[PDB]
This record gives sequence, C-alpha cells and structure tokens, in this order.
Amino acid sequence: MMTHEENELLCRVEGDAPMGRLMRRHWTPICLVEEVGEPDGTPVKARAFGEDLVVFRDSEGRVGVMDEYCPHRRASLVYGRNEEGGLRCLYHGWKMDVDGNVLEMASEPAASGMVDKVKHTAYPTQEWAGMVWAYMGPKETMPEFLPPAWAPTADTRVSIAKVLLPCNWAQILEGAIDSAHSSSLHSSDMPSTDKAPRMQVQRTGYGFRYAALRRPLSNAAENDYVRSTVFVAPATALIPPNNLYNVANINVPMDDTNTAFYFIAWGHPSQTPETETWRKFLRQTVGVDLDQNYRPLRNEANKFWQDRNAMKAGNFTGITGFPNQDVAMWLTMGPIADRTHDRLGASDLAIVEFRKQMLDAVKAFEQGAPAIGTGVATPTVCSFQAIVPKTYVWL
Amino acid sequence: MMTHEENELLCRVEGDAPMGRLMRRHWTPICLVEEVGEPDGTPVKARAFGEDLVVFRDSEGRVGVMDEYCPHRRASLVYGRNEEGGLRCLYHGWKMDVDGNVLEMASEPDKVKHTAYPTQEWAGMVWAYMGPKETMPEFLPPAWAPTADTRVSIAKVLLPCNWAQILEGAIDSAHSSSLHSSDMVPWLRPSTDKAPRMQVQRTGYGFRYAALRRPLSNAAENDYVRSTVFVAPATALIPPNNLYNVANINVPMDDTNTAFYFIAWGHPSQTPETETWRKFLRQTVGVDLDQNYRPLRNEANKFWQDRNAMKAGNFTGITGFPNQDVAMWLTMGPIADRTHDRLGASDLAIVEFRKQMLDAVKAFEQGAPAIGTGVEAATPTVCSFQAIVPKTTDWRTYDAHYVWL
Amino acid sequence: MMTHEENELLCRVEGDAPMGRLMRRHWTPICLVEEVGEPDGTPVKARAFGEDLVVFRDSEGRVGVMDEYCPHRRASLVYGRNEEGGLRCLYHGWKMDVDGNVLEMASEPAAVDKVKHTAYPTQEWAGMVWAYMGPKETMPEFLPPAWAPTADTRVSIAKVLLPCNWAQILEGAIDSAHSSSLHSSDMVWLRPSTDKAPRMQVQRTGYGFRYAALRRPLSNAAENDYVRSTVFVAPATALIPPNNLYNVANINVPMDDTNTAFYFIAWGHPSQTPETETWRKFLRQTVGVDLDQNYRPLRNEANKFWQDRNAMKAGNFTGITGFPNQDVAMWLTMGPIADRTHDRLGASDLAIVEFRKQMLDAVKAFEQGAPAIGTGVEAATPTVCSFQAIVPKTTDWRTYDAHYVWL
Amino acid sequence: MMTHEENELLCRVEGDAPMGRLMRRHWTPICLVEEVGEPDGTPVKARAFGEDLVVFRDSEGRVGVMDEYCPHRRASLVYGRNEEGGLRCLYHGWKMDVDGNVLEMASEPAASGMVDKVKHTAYPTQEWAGMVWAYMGPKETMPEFLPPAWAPTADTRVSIAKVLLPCNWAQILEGAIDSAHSSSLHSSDMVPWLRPSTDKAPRMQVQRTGYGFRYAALRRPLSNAAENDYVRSTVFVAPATALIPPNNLYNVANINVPMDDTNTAFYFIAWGHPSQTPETETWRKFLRQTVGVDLDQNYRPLRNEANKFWQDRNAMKAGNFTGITGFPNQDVAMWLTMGPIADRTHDRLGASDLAIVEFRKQMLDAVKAFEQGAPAIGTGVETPTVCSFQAIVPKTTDWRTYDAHYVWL
Amino acid sequence: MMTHEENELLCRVEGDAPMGRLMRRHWTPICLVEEVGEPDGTPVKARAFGEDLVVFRDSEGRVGVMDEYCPHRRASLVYGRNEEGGLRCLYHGWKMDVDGNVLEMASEPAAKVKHTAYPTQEWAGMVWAYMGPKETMPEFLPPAWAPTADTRVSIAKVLLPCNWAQILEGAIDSAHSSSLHSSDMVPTWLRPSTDKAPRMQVQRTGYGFRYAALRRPLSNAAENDYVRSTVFVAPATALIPPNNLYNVANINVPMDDTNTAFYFIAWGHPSQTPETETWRKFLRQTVGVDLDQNYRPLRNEANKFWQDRNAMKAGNFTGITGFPNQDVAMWLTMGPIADRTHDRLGASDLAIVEFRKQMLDAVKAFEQGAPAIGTGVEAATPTVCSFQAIVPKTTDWRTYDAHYVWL
Ligand code: FES
Ligand code: FES
Ligand code: FES
Ligand code: FES
Ligand code: FES
Ligand SMILES: [Fe+2]
Ligand SMILES: [Fe+2]
Ligand SMILES: [Fe+2]
Ligand SMILES: [Fe+2]
Ligand SMILES: [Fe+2]
Repeated sequence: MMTHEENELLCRVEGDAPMGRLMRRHWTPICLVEEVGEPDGTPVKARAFGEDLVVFRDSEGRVGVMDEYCPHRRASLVYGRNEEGGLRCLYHGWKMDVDGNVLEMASEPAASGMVDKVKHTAYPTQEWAGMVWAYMGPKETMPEFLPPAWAPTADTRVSIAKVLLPCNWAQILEGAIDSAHSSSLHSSDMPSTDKAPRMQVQRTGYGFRYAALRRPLSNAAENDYVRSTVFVAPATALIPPNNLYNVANINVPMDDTNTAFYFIAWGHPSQTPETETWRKFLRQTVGVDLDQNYRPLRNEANKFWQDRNAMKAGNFTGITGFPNQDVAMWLTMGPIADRTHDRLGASDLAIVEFRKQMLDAVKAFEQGAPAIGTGVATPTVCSFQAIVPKTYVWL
Repeated sequence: MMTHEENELLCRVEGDAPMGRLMRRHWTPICLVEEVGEPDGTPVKARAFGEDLVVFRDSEGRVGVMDEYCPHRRASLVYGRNEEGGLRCLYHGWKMDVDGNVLEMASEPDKVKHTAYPTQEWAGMVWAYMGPKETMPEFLPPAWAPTADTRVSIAKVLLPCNWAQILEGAIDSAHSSSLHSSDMVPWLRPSTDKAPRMQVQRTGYGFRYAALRRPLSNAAENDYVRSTVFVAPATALIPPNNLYNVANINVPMDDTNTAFYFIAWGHPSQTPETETWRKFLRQTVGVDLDQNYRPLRNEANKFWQDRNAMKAGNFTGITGFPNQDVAMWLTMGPIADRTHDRLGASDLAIVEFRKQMLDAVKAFEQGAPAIGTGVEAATPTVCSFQAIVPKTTDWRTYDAHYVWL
Repeated sequence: MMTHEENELLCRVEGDAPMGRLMRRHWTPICLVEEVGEPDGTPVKARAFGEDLVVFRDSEGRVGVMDEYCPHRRASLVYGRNEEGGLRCLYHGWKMDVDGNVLEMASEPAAVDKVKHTAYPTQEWAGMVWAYMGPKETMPEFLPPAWAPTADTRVSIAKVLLPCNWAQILEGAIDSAHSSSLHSSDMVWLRPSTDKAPRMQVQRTGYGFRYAALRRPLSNAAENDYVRSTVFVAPATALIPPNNLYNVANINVPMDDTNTAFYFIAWGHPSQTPETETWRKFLRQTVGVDLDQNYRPLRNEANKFWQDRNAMKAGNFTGITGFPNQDVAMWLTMGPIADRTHDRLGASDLAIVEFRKQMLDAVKAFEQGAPAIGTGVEAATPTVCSFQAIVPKTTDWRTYDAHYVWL
Repeated sequence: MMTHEENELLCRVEGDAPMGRLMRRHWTPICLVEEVGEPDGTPVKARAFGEDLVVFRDSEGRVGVMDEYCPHRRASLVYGRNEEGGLRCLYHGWKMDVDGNVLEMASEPAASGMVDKVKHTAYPTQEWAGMVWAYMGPKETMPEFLPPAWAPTADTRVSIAKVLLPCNWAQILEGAIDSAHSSSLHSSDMVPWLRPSTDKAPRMQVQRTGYGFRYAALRRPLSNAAENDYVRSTVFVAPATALIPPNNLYNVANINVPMDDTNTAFYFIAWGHPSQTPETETWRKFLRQTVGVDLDQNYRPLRNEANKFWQDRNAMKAGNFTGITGFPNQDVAMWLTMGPIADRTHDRLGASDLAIVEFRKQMLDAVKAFEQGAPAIGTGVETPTVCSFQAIVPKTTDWRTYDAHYVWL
Repeated sequence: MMTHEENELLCRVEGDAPMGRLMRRHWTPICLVEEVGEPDGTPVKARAFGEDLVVFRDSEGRVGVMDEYCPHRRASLVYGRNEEGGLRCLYHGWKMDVDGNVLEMASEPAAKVKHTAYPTQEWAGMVWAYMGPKETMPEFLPPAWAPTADTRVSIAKVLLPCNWAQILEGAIDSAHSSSLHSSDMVPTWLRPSTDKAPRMQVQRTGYGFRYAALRRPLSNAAENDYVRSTVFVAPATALIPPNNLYNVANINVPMDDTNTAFYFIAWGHPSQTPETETWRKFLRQTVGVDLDQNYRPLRNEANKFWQDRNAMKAGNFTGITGFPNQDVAMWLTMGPIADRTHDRLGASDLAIVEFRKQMLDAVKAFEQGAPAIGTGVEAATPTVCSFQAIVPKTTDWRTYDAHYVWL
C-alpha cells in the first residue's frame, strides 16, 4: 500500500520534482538519429522532463540539443534556418551554434557586447546506437559517456521503435518488468504454457534483476523455466531475449503525463531485424500505426482498434502488435495511474521491488546521496532465459 | 433568485455531492438493453454520477454493471473478454462475474470483491442501484411502463450539459409555443395561445402542474388543459397525444453530462417503433448521433440551423424538436447560471422544481429519507393528460389514466 | 526585466482586470460590416474583453451589439430570429431591439417594460462595427480614427482571430527590426535600404508615441538616413509606415485573456488602395482558403504553419506564405500569454520597451483614477500619421512634416 | 442453354429493346411516395427504361412524372421551381403542369400561340402502396390500375426498402426466385428469422400461369420426414416481381424496375396487417438499408466492390457465413460481382435452378411472342388472391391445390 | 520506324492477342506470398493476361490459383469461405479445391465437374502459375535472379495503370539513370562515373539479350572503361547492374492491355541484402504510406506524383521521392499504351530498339509455330547475371567472367 504523497514523489518529473532531478543525472535519449537527417537538416521538436527542446544537425554534422525558445523573445527556434554552422531564429535573425553561443544578431549593432555575453540554455550531446543522447542535469555532474547495457560497441545492429505515449513513465516501465502479463495479454502472440509464475528478486546497484519460474510441458519435477528481466534504473528494462537477438525498452519522461517509449531489438546484423522489419512486426510504423510524430493512431476513442470478431474467433485481445496491447492497458489506467488503489499479489513482486527501490533512491538522492546507477548495467550483465535445474545472444 | 451556492447544491452529482447521494437512492437507467446485445456480447462503456462503468450480458444472459476499472491494476474492463459466466481483464486475466465475484485469477493460486451494483432490465433499459446496498428497494414499475405488454420506444442522446436544465425544459409548457412552434402546429394542437396560465400541486413524489390555454373555440366556459408530472429526482411525464404517451428521464453522467432518454409508450398497435421514433425526433444513430449516441449537431456547426429555412418561415430552422431543445440547453452553458435568470409567469413549474428539489436535498442532507422513496413513490395511476375541460371543473380533480384504447 | 505581476497587469482584460476597464474607455471594433450583411440578416457571434456578443442588423438597418445570452433564461440569441425591428430568442420568444429594450414576450401577459437587456451604443465606420463597452456616461462622441479620416477613403481589412493575447500582437507591429529578418523574403515591397540594425528613437505623446527606425540608405549613407516612422496609438493601434501608394494600420481587439481579433488595414485613395479581396489574397488571409468561415487561421502549430522546408533551402527565408502568417507563427509559439519575464532585449526593442513602460504607466495611473490614455483632447486624429522617407541626418525626424499618403 | 442474342433479348430494356416495350405494357413503380414530399415539394430525379424523369407533387397534391429535360432547350427540370400548380424551368421560365401542358412561357409574348400548342412528355401516374406509378406504354394500351398482388387494400401496411443497384434487372429477379440460395448465403441469417428445416437441397416443382408461374420447394422437415413435405411457394409475377414465402406475421414482395440496361431500382417490401407488419425504418434497419447509414441520399449503397461490401473476415472466422450484414446486402455482393449484365452463356445450372430456368424460358418466349404482336405476358385479363405461402403439407395433397391466403391475422 | 499494327502486336495480351499466347508459355508471377499468408487465409484477387483470378492457401498449405468467377452462376469466389481443404462460393455452397475440383454442391443431392485452375509454384517470395496449354508446361526451374532457397529476395510490388512494354523499356534504358535518377544515384546509391551519354553494345541470345553501357571512368579513361551490363530475359524480365552489396531484378506481368503488376527486386546474400520493408522504404513503395492495400500507388497524374517544385529549385532533379516513383511518372504520362509510332530514337536507345526488334520477331515466328523465345534448351539460367566493373579497354565484356554479387 502506497500513499498519494508517495505516488507524486515517484512519478512527477517536471521542474523541481525530485525524481526529475535524479533522472537528469543519467545521460538521456532525446530523439532518434533518423529525425535530424543530414547536416543543415530540418530542426526537430523533442520534449524531456517538461522542457521543450530543439534538436538539429549543423553544417559540420554536430548535433545540438537546446531550449526550443529563442533567448531573444521566446519564439520557437524549430522554425529556424539551420545553415552555416548555426540555427537562426526567423524573428530577428539571432543565430545559435550547437553549444548555444549567439554567433550573431542580424538586428543588433554587433559592434557591442551582447553577442559575446549571451549564452542559450544548451546541453551536451552524444550520438550512440540510433539515438541522440543529452545530459540535462547540472554541468559538472556530467559523467563520461559509457556505452550502456544493450550496445557493447557499434558492430551491433540496433533497431528502434519509438512511440510517444500520453501517460506517465512509471506505469510504462512497470509493464516491461511484469512477468505475468505475457501469459494473458500477449497470449495469442508470445517452452511453457504456464500462466502463473513464482517471483523472486535480487537487488543490485544499477537496479535489480528478477527470475520468473514456470513449469515446462512436463519435467517440472527437475525443471524450472526461468525468464530473467533486469531493471536498469531509473527507466530501462532488459527484456528476456529470444533465440536470435536481444530486446530492451527504455522510457524517457517528456513530462508528468507523457513518455517517449523506445523499444529496441539488438544483436548480430545477421540475426537482428532492420528498423522497418521491427516496426512492422510491432505495428509501430510511421505512416501506418503512428503519425509523423510517432504518436499512436490507436487511441481511447477507437478502442485501440480492438476487433471483437477476432476476439470471438480465438484471438485474445483483438489488438494487433503486442506493444499496442500494452498501450491499451497502460493508457486506461489513466494519465498517472492511481497506485493507491492497486491490489497486488504473488505475481507482482517485481513491480513492488521497483516501487521500493525508486522511492528509496529518490529519498536518498534528495538527501544528497549519489543518484541510483551513477556508481563506480554493462554490456555483459544483461537478461537471460533457460530451462535451469531445480535448486547475451549473438552468433 | 438563487445563490451561486444553492445552484452548486441543486446541480452537482459527483463524489459526495448531496444531490449525488440523494439520486443514488432510486433505480437509475445506465444504458439501453439494445446496447448490451446477445449473451456474451461486447462489453459497453457507461457513466453515472461521475462513475465509470462496464455493462455486459454474460453467458447465462445475466447483466452486470460494475466499476469500469479492474480491481487488480485498474485497466479498463471494457476491453475484457465476455464469455463463460464472466468478464476477463486482458492484462493478467482476472475474471469477474456480474456480481463482482473474482471467479478466477490467471496468474495466482470470496477472496476479493469488485464494486458491482444490482441490476434490472425493464422497458428497454438496464437499471442499476448505486445507493448503499442495504437501502435498495424492490423494483416497482415506473409510471410509464405499466407492464410487459407495453411498447416502449426510446431515443437516447448523451448531452454535454448538467441535468437540471434539461429537466427544467421538460417542465416548461410555454416553450412549445415558441421553440416548437413549427413542429407542434395549431403534431397538432387545439389552441393558438402561446401564454398558458400555470397552476401547481405539490406531491409526495414530486408535483403536477397544469397549462391552461384558450382553445380554438368555447373559451367562454372552457380551458384547454395540459398537465405534466414531475417525478423527482429527474423524470417528467409529458402530456400525451391521443395515440401514445411521452416520458423523459435524465440520468446525470457527471456534473456536466447527462444521458437523456426520450420515451414513446403505450399500446403496440398505436405506439411507434424505436427507429420510427428516432427518425421523427431526428435521433437516429449513424445519422444524427455517433455510435455512442452523442449528437453530431453542436455549437461549432450551429446545430445545423438553416438560415434560409427560417426566412422561409420555419421557426428555429433546426430539424427535430429535441435538437431544437438541445440548442437552448447547451448554449446556457455546461451548468446554467440560475443566479442570473429573469423568471416570469410561464416559469412557475420550473420555480416549483427549483424549490422542491432544494428542500429535498437540504432535507435529505439533514438525514431525511430521499424524496419519492418509500410509501411515497408514484406508479402507473399518476400521469399526465390533455383535454378540453370546463372552467367549473378543477383540473387537480380530473380523473385521467394513460391513453391506450 | 519585468515582474510576473506587471505582465499580468499589462495583459489580462477579462472581467475586472484594470487593462480591461481602461481599454473599454475607447470605442472598440466588434466585427466587420460585411459579417452582419443586409437588414434582417443572420445574427453574428463576437467576443470582446471576455463578453460574448450578438451583432445583428434590424429591418431599419440599425446595427446592434448586445450580450449573447438571453436576458430571460440565457440561451444564445445567435440562434434568434432577426426580423420586425428586433432579435427574438427561440426559446420563449423574447424579442429585443438593438437598444436592448424587450419589445415583447410571447409567453407573458404584459402585467415587458420592466426588462432591459445589456446592450451597447454602436457605430459603423471604415467597414467595421464599433461599440462603446465602458460606463455609458463616459462614452465620447465618435471621432474618425487616424487611419480612416472621412468617408471617401478606401479601407480594406483582413480580420484574423488569433489564439493568443493582444500585447504580443501589437508588440509585433511596433518592431522595425523584424522586417529586415522575418520579412526579408517579402519586404525585400519597396525598401531603399538593406540595413538590418536600424537605430531607434522615441517621442512620447499624449496618445501613445511616435518611433522612428533610421537605417543607412542605399545611396549617400554619408549624410542621409532612411527613416521609417510608426505611431503607437494607445491602447492597441499601430500606424505602420506606408508604401508610396497607400497607408497601412493594425488595430487589435482582445476577445479575452488569450485571444485577439486582429485587423490589418490598407487605406488610402480609392484608385491607389487595393480592394478587400486583393488585400486578403496578398496577405494570405482569404476566407475559405487560409481562414475558416469565422476568420480563424487554418494554419496552426500542428501543421507548422505550412512552413515549407524545400522552399527554405531554396532561398525563401521563412518558408511561410503571407507576410502576417509569418508574424503569426512567431507570436503563437511564444505562448498564449508571452512571458516578458524571460525576454532579453536590446537596442532594437526600444519601441517595445516604450510600450511596456507607457502602458504599465497608464493602467497604474488609471486604477488611481487618472483619465485613461488617449481619451479626451489628447486623442490622435488624421493629422498624426506614419511615414517613410530619406531624410538629412541634419533634420530632426520629429520635425519632418508628413501627411498620410493619398496623391 | 442460352446464347448471346437470347441474353440481349432477355436483358436490354433501353428505348429500342423488345423487353422494354413488353415491360412498358404494365404500370411501373418510379419512386417512393416519401421522396416526392409535400405539395410544392422538392422535385426528384428518377430514371426508368433509359428515360430520365422528373417527379414533383403540384400545389393540389397531384403527382406528375415527366421527362427530365425542359421541352424548350433541354435544361434539367429537376432544378426547376415547384409552385403554383406547375414546374418552372429556371432557364427561360417555361412552366409545365403534371400533364406536360406548358402553362406559361415567361419570355415569350402570349401573343404567340406557342403557349397553347407545345406539349411535354408526361405519363399517367398513380399513388399506391407507398409508391408512385407511371404507365409508359402507348396511351391507348393503358389499362385500369387494378390493385396489385401484394397491397390488397388501403388498410394494409406496406413498408418499402428502396435500393438503386448498378446491374441489369434479370439477374436480380433470378435472385428472388431461387429458394436454394438461402441455405448457403442467408445461412447465418435464417438460423433453422426462423425456418423449420436444416435442408439445403430442395426438390423443385413449377406450374405455368397466365401472369407468370407459381413454383414450390419441397424440403425435409426436422419433423415427420416420413410422410410430410415442407412447401415454400414463390410466385413470379411477370415481368419483374416476386412474391417471396411470407413468414408467420407478414408477407414479403420484391419488384424490380430496370433503370436501364445496367442499373435497377430494387423494391423489397414487407406488407400485411398494420399490427403485424414492421414500419419502414424498422424494416430498413433489419435489412440494413437505412438512408444515411447503409445508403446515400439517392438510395445508392455504400457497400461496394471497392470495399468488399464491408465483408468482415474475422466475423466469418467466427462462424458467420457471409461476413456481410443484412440479407439483401449478401444478395447484392453476389449479384454485382456477376458483372453489369450476367453472362448466362457460361452458367452451369442444376436441378435446384429449375425456377431460374423456367423464368428464362418464359420471358424469352413471351418477349418473342410480343416482338410478334401478341398481347404482352401478364396483360389481357390476367391480384391479392394468388400469393406465396408456407406450411407443413401432407404428402398426398398436391401443393398446387393448397388453400393458403396472404398472412393477415 | 514502327507501325500502329506492330505496336498492337508488341503490346496486347488479352484473349486472342499473340503476345498473350507467347507469354503464357512462361511461368508467371501471380502475386506475392505475403498476400496469402496463413492456411485458410483471406482469398486474394489477382489479374494476369486479362483474366481475374482467385488465389488462396488451403487447410494443408497448398496454394491454388483459379478463375475468379464461380463455375455455377459466375459470382466472385474472392468472397468465399476458405476452409477445410477448399474455397466455397457463398451463393450456393459449391466448394472447389486448389486444382479446380468441385468437391461438393450444398444445394444438390449426393446419391466430374471442373473449374479453370492452373498449376502453381511458390518461389522467391512469389506465387507463380502456368497459364498456358497444360501439356506445354515445363518443369519449374530457378529464375536468374533467385538461384536457390538461401537467397534473400526482397520484393516491391506496384500495380501500375499502363501497358507492360513501356515499363520494361524503362528497365533496359541505361541513359535514363543519369537524367531522371541523377539526384538519387549520385557520382542513396553511388556510381563510379559522371558520364551521362554512354557508348552502347548489344549481344543477342536465345533467351533475350545482354547489353553493355560503357561510361568513361572518373579516372584512367584511356586504357580502362566502366562497363555496366544489363540483361533482358524475355518476355518481360530485366537484370539490372548490381551495386557492390546486392543484385537488382525487375519482372513485369501484364494484368491486361493497360495495366501491369511491376515487381522490383533486391537479391543476394542475407547478410548484405535489405529486408522487404527496408527495400520498400528506400524505394518509397510501402503499403499504407505510398500504396493502398492493393499495392496501387497513391501518387498519380492528379497529384503530379507529389512533385515538389520547391525541392526542384533546391536542386533535386525530379522533386519526386523514391527512384521508381520518378520512373512511374514518366511511364504513366506516356499514356496507357505508349504510341511508339511517334518516337524519335537515338544512340542512347539502342537496347530499347533491340527489344522492339527481338520481341516483334519472336512473336511473328511464334505465330507460325516457332518455339516461344527462351523456352526449352534456350532458357536463361542463374549462370546469367548483370554486372558493373572497371574492365581493361581491350577485354571483350561479352567474355568477362562475372558472377552475381554475394561476397
Ligand atoms: S525572438 Fe528569436 S530572434 Fe528575436
Ligand atoms: S489489471 Fe486487470 S488483471 Fe491486472
Ligand atoms: S431564454 Fe430566451 S426567451 Fe427564454
Ligand atoms: S430551357 Fe427550359 S425554359 Fe428555356
Ligand atoms: S454462384 Fe457460386 S455457388 Fe451458385
Ligand atoms: Fe507487454
Ligand atoms: Fe422542448
Ligand atoms: Fe511583421
Ligand atoms: Fe437472397
Ligand atoms: Fe529508372
């Protein structure tokens, strides 16, 4: 049992919200690399922790991430001209480089100190693994960019599906680390037809790991069928792989009630599907399942496209593409799920571990501890699944 | 003159709102029987007094009405599977029967209950009881469904405003002489009198009024008397015509939304069928309303008001008499500000409603039994009427039953 | 900086807000003459300072601006029947003359005279319907504004209903620097200078202020200035530098705290000044093309104002068509009410700072009981005007003797 | 077995064609009474036998059917003004009354006797059983309007679903005399609406008459297969009418007016006792032919080839036979895919298609007979007494003997 | 120069038409495997040589291809139920098998009937059928662009509303790449040359012809040339020059006289060849974005194939996105059947000329009992491939030992 006050602490991320300041101590994904295109390419709107951002690739191929609004009079730089090593606002011709210096002011006698003085709120950025990463916490707190759990280096294929979801981050993550749901919700899609697991969790410093224990066809005398989802705090999940490639979900709070859900497949080129394969398989294709902004066309008004006939004709949910089955469940709990009223049981140990871990971490960090996960996962402490006796993937 | 405070009191239904608790002391329509369909059918979304509900018919053909959200993690049950005695949440495969019993849990070894209300099918509607369980009366018949051999045709519309203004419009004999002047024509009336003399008689369940107009002849010793019955909290028995009867009941969905049910009832040989009614009122689903019964007419489209029709001599230039009503209800805004109303002679019925329902909710707040419950409710023999009546006779005294044969 | 409270004070108009009361000390455009049409024509919804209004023209041809909501029980009179010298509500058939007298109630014995509906004195000038929306005993006689001297003038209006607060809109009209930047693909129109950083000079007046924007001209920048001069007329009019054929004015009426009716006027001699539809084509404010039937822009944040990226890499500055749509993309993205708290201004925003200083002054003064800015003997007239000329560096531009362009 | 020239004889109706003038020997439905509205009401467009017609109700309530094109310079009279006992073309203000008399020529001096001496094509008309009818034959062949087969008297409720279909009429009528199809196509819809038989293969039996033929379909009952027949009797009333087997409460009729060679007005009618017969909208709902939901304002269907008639594949995997909603819509899916004019030249017909074969024989025979100058089939001295029926009937009483009347009370 | 009649002979495929009979001597793609999917899947409508077809995979997984119209009264089998070993017509419940056999006729007693259906084969992502005389059906051999089952073959399908021949002409026309696709396959694809006007040579074979486009290489143009070799495999298949990672083929199938199914293929080693959706995305031929559910393009003459005039000013050649889409606009605007009568050809069109000659000759011969081009021991096999390579100025390209790309 949690309280309204506890729920706000965990979930809110905008402005001063403790969880926000915590999360900004980690390098965060801002948008997809496919969004910023070639040098001088079209500016792009993104949103993180309640802050509206421009992103764009300059003449030299450097990618900046900056406050969306012009330091002059707050017009949106997303309309700006991205040329000649800059991004120039349309209103008065102020030009910012990717580091947020004002290179020029078309309209102000630049033979005067306003050009040199004025810096524009801008952020360090890194391109890794198909995403633009930014560091949006305090300047000096900025760690070296250490390649994450799900991309050793870059001889790996990474295939991303992005979705902008209109609900809070914490419910979306919970759903990643929820072993039981796969046996009901995903049961027309997903070596065990076992609907009920026994849950066991072992906490670490990056987050936690948990194994879910199911009975295979028979041989459950000697056998446990184990599915180990790792939680990498604050917002990543390493989904138990398949025979071919690895699967991770990382969520980024755009604000209190919206989230950038990245669902990744990754591994050996020979074995990991290309972006458009992945997306079609997940039913998350721009132009078909998503609008040009990676928001979903499935929605509450059309009931996530549910087909009652497919349901009567055997299909469990009548919803195409497994994440969209998650999305229907997630969005219906509401913009921020009211955890106060939850009725949890043996199958939800994982969600409870996450609740505990994060509330502690934010409390800790808010009392001045180092932020959870910024300690002294990694590319070979990831997820697993095997029929392991009683008591990553590549080529 | 009302206060901003009394108007909150009269109007608000959500949460603890007094008028809320009061209303949940009657049986209430949740949705139509047509919506629920065959046993094992598609679950249905509904809303009442600011609660979200699933309605579904199970394999036995029993209808459940329950909180919309799963007792587990609050996922919408409206997506669940309705089959094999129960409704199953998609997420973790919890399954409820209609009574709220968590029959089975897919991922786990009278354990846990889910909020679920008693239900009752009657005259084309699924009723439920949302008051404290121990208060539930036995389902008497409403005053507009004698028995099962009565044809009951229902127009449902979901209107985006507060309930009270919608009812007030049912108990407002004057309006039909202006607003519906092109649709209820000297439908046909034996009077050109637009200004009816109003008279009221308070009762145990609400009240009756009369609207005494000058008939097309004999007005020396003759009134044309129209009588309407208000059945608290939110029901009006409209004067019939001489083939069938008319009734309106309004369920508040929340503080600014109402399920408006407009019924035609009587003897099947003489009462129009559902779709016929709908076409007449222009409330046909897929023509006038979307698949959830919300109008396609709205402020942006000006309820399709035809400015030429109006220069041609149609009065409102909006097709379908209730839509003409809707135009007026919705413009007063999502809760009418009765603080700023300048009422007159024709508003006597509305005034009695204003007073009675305030007394009732005040009374009820101080621990009185809710208006119209108990020994007090109306039934078949209380009714509306219309007839040419001699001025020597009191209308209070007129012995009218519902038109039939 | 400015403080949060100052911004609130300067911007909000709804209900009791001082700026609201102040602005209602001036006759206000409510809507266009062409909206109200013929005697006994369709009634028309309008909005000013957060009140909903009906405009209609009775059988006699008098135009009325009253409260939208029926005095009886509050239905909208916009649905009413406009005939026989009044507007009849559809609900119970109360009928109101333009003056707000209730002529008749179909539902009542006259045992009618009692009730008066909120109604405002009206005036028809320069293709607009005007109303005096403040305390009646303080209504001035209607004099001709600076941009419509008398009746032989052509006045061509683009009306646009912008979903943002009025002050950022006017700010955009008293800003000469932006024409070099935003409008560089458009006002590249007649301009005898390619200066981007004009020097700004102000002259406070009793009705507002004249500013001037001095650029180096194309020839003889040695001893000559290109002078463009704009007049701010409180509370929300701008007189824009004319071209050599007609004049150009902006008047903004706030419909509420976050919406403004925006009027962009071409005016001058009938045979030099474009007609209404030419003006809307040029500005891309054509109803049915660029605007819906209520004058709201079909361009919006979601469509990115139809900004065209290929057109931009092709040499077009903004990629947005219609010079004002270009303003519009800037204004609406600053937010419903612009946060001046966060501005970082330079020498170019001098006029803008004058505006904020003058108008904060005038509202503070007004809430003390000073006469409201630009009322009475102080009001600008025909003889105040904007202008563009090449002027000697040795002549004060304030002294330069300009008249509005005609012939 | 049939050839191309037989098919054109049977099917084509436009101006030239024999089948056309054979059909113009009967009164024909032109449009619903509902369409024509009030006196002075909006004019309506209709089309029969390749002729464009205006339909309007004049100031007196008299209903005219005329040619669509103004007799002046050929503008469409559908756009005209319907007032003051006439219909005035917008172009030059010529005004016609319901009998094609030119009342006025607003732009011609009445000093010119053109006014008195121009006549516009117009047909005799009749309002009956919810429909406007016109006689389109030569004037002097016009019969009296005898009350027809499926609207006995005036106190009968007649509930009409109209549907304009873009194919030739014959293949549609064929659809209505084909008792076999319902056990496949309407198999999820007439779940054994009720039928007392699980029997698909019905032994057919014909019997010529003077107006058409009565046929029956003998089916094994779920009860007393030993010595009991379940008769399902259709009547074909030439040219293009079918009295379908009425269910327990009301009678069902179909009548098809060819709009031209490749389009057909299809009227599907429920008729009987006011208390027993459903109303227009309830019927249209049932049938899924509601204007504004399943059809546009011209009674044209929204279901079409392009959208696969809203066939729902998931519904069909759920055990729904056709995956199409509304039984006529299932017929339509089939009738239209056969193409604008079905090529009977490739038909591989069988014992269950006897009905259709007899239909072909008759109309091919009666059209050549008429093409020769004999009275057209159905005309001469050849109403509601002969009807469809259905019963469990003993095995030694011939069904051509059965005394069954139209379903009333 | 060609005559109206020859053009008729070359292009028509429906019914009588000889070029119809000739083509129906080859195995023909009918539709994609993806379309029929699961056993008991949704029946698919197709169209070859002027006949409508039903395709469907049955309970066991066999794929039948048949005449669309039911043998009984000619309704569409496309609307039928595909279960339990058959496709059953909805009308009267006749049920066919993949082979044409009527297993059952619901409304007909129980106490030989056969429907037009063709031999089928699944390969390389396609359902093929043999739609010519049964006893002239050859064993199905691997086509030159999909050798074995360990190839990755990724197909884009687009139903195109013009005649097949102008579409194949477009595949064998090398000089077009340096004009139409100049913004797409630049000095994103890269070619080792800037030369637009190449010296061409043609070698006629039994199965069609090979030809070579000799561009001068960016460097060493004196003693080495850049050879790009296309292969025409009759009747309507082209093997396009590979890139360095994968091969590219185009097969066309006449749906009728004025509509072709166009299949544009990427093939090679799994580790080097794109998957379907990557292919489609790159060519902008994605179902739901560029094409409707039937693979018909959303680009068309009405919308000018989405020609972006601003991008053309920016320096994009065609302003049409997706290199095949640039092709489509040229092909379609030529008209449903291109009138070669009005063609004025030149050097660059040598291969096209060669096609017109070969195929006119092949069809004339065929009519008088010659064997159909590229059947029997004459057939192209996988040993045939297109290549690009920098080759010594005095090596005969005809003899170069080139194998299709793989590693
Ligand atoms: S607001 Fe961006 S340059 Fe002025
Ligand atoms: S929320 Fe319904 S079972 Fe989990
Ligand atoms: S509200 Fe207008 S007359 Fe009653
Ligand atoms: S064409 Fe009809 S009046 Fe002249
Ligand atoms: S038409 Fe195919 S079964 Fe009768
Ligand atoms: Fe999931
Ligand atoms: Fe009403
Ligand atoms: Fe501007
Ligand atoms: Fe049928
Ligand atoms: Fe090409």
